Amino acid sequence: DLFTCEPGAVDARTTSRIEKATRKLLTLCSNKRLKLKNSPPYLQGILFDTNDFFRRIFSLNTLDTLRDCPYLNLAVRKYLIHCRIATKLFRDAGEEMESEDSEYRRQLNKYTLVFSHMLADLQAVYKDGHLDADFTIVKIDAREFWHRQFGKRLVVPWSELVPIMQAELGLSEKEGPALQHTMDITENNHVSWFEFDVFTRLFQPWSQLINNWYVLALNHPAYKAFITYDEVEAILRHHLHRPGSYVYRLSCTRLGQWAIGFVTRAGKIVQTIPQNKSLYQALLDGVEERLYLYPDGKNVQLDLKRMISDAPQNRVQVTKEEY
Ligand SMILES: [Ca+2]
Repeated sequence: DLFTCEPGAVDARTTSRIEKATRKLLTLCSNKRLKLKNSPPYLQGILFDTNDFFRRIFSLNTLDTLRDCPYLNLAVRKYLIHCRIATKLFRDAGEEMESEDSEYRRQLNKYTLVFSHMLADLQAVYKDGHLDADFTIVKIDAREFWHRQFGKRLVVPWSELVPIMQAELGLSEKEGPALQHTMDITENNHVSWFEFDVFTRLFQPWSQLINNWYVLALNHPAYKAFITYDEVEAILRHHLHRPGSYVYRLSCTRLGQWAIGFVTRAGKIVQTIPQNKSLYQALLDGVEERLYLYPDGKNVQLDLKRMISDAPQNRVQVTKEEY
């Protein structure tokens, strides 16, 4: 496969290769013809920042120190490959790339989301440009799990993680691909400690981790995945006459945290990032405080506890073709 942790990608020419791939792509997405907006995820800024952050790592560490790092070799390979794919996407239908609604541009907006994740992942694993050898996964149960299964390893292949999550967390095989879509956000067939940290912060509490994921990310009408602040507002404007309408979303600038948009009792649209509170609990309290009543403006009342109680049986009835 293409994405591997073995040494060979980190050497004295790595930053040259990273810079050549980066400007090759910065020249492409520099058409003022392209209506590319600054709104995050901002592809040009990410590309600039990522090239800059690799240069920082190679200026702060000798090759002897970087050469054999499983994470850094993976991240270099993924970046160079992702630049290659994105560059080829620009080539194919150069004019159509101007078509804001084209399949080409929707693939591009998807590719810049991945770029954004890759940078946030690199900046966590190599915090301040040095290997954070004593990384701290935030949620205590996820931290103990990673330590007990993997010790101080930075990153593990998806295929090694899957049997452990089956045995310890009750994942079934058929759910694997859907799970990888949510957890392997850098899309490199591995899960770094930071991706695992992001996922376990999102779908806490640990004791219901997979069921929370199945309900909150696969079966809740309010979930809008990675959309922008403006997109949330555009949704909710349809529902100003319906106080308690709400959606929630993931934020590419705040991995591992949710944002919730709702219509207040006065008709205002409000977007918050719940402080120090899980999405599960934020939804429970918002129903109890009568803030979050109509998921996506729809006239259905969700008993979230009941949905999580019911999720083991419901997960059984979903077949392999439905995923
Ligand atoms: Ca990954």
